[PDB]
Amino acid sequence: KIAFYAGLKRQHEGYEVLKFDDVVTNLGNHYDPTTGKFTCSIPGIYFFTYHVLMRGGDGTSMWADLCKNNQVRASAIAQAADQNYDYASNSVVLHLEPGDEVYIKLDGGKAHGGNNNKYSTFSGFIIYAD
Amino acid sequence: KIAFYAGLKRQHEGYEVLKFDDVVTNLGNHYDPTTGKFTCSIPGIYFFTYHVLMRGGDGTSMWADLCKNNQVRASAIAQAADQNYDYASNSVVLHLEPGDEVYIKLDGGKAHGGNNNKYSTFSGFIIYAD
Amino acid sequence: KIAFYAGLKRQHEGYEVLKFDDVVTNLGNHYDPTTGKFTCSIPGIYFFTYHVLMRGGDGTSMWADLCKNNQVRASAIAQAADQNYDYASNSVVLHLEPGDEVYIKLDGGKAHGGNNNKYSTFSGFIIYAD
Ligand SMILES: [Mg+2]
Ligand SMILES: [Mg+2]
Ligand SMILES: [Mg+2]
Ligand SMILES: [Mg+2]
Ligand SMILES: [Mg+2]
Ligand SMILES: [Mg+2]
Repeated sequence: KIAFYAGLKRQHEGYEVLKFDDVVTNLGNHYDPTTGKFTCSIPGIYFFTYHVLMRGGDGTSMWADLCKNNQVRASAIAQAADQNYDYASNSVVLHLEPGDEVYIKLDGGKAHGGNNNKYSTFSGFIIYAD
Repeated sequence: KIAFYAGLKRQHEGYEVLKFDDVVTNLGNHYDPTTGKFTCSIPGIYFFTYHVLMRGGDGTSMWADLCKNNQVRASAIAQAADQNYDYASNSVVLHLEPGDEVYIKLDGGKAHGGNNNKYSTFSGFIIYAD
Repeated sequence: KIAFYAGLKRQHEGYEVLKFDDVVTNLGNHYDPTTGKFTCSIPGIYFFTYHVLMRGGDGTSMWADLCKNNQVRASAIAQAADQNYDYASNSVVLHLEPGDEVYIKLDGGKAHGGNNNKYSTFSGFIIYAD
């Protein structure tokens, strides 16, 4: 039984791994909020999805990419006019081998997160085990 | 076999439970469009997701939160400039006990729904049964 | 084991089937990038989701609808002000019979896709087999 769901707590900005520190669900404890990464324990097929809230008045361009280790497997850009919020979101279905790390990276832009209201999220679960 | 998928039909606005009355899928009949709520029958792990379309020229701020009973478990805000649409969307993975209610609440803002075209949606399914 | 995940490569615009030609995952080879369609082989319950990136400065209105054969089962509209990107996204849970085709159609608007960076995506998997 492998499944997790976490949210973002503070304001996030610049190139970095988005660490979702508000962990709601984490069967098997495979998501590490100190790294922001999901580690594959069982070879198989996995679904992942993320929703990242962006602040307006921020230059204006926020990138949030789902990575499998060092490879971009999904991308999203958020960007809005006068003073406004928007979402950079995407979903994947990937095959993973034990040790593979899955996580969201922030490239530039202002990402909003709340103490415990989960406007920005990261979740996933295994669909098939090999 | 627990899974549902419903859409929104009319214009929705103000604080209220978003009742998705255009039900496409509803295995086990656990989603009630007269309440807009999904009721857990089987203890286990559940995935939920929602996409809510917002109208522009509307003041401009629409909140749509997924709730498990009286608790906010996911949030989204939509908001756009001159005359424009956008989405408040999010996804969760939650553990539920029999009786738990899962649903979307609208906080302020103009939510669009169509008679039978499903621009605004609510869906979910059980991943693991305890 | 039925699951797929594909992205969009070039710029897409006008009424047409969105062919996601950057296929990452495709168990059972049921997604055809030459048609852009997923063909049901096994009667059962299926989850689908799509994220379509739209360019700003484009008139400004992009529609992307998930279709089951010739029927609209989900809709999304993207639309943004000065020079800006946004997403038309939605998710479904549907019952399918062998032969049913599931795919995204583009109605008007500028859809962005990248050679191999997957800003615009299409994915899905079977939840229950009948
Ligand atoms: Mg990228
Ligand atoms: Mg809230
Ligand atoms: Mg926008
Ligand atoms: Mg948006
Ligand atoms: Mg979305
Ligand atoms: Mg339509």
